[PDB]
Amino acid sequence: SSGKKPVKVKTPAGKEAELVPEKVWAVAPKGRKGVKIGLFKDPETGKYFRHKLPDDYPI
DNA sequence: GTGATCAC
DNA sequence: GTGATCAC
Repeated sequence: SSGKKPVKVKTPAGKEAELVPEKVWAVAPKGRKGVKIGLFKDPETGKYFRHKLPDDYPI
């Protein structure tokens, strides 16, 4: 699904930013919690990167 | 090792 | 076809 709320992330360029992820999803093996991942675009570079989402971010 | 995703 | 994202 696509994100709605902004997320506090560290961009690849090394800066803190508040970005809305274009896609969010859960990545987890059987039996374990795994992690929530967002796909973000660095507005400074236009480069795409992934980053952990807060555990309560809605998928 | 195992899980999903997609820009490259 | 995979880098890179994390937690357990």
